[PDB]
Amino acid sequence: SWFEPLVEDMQRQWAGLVEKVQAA
Repeated sequence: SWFEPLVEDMQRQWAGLVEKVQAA
């Protein structure tokens, strides 16, 4: 329900993490 916009900021930093792990 909530955290509508908080998710998007989570995408900024956490998506950078997603690339690091995918590669190894």
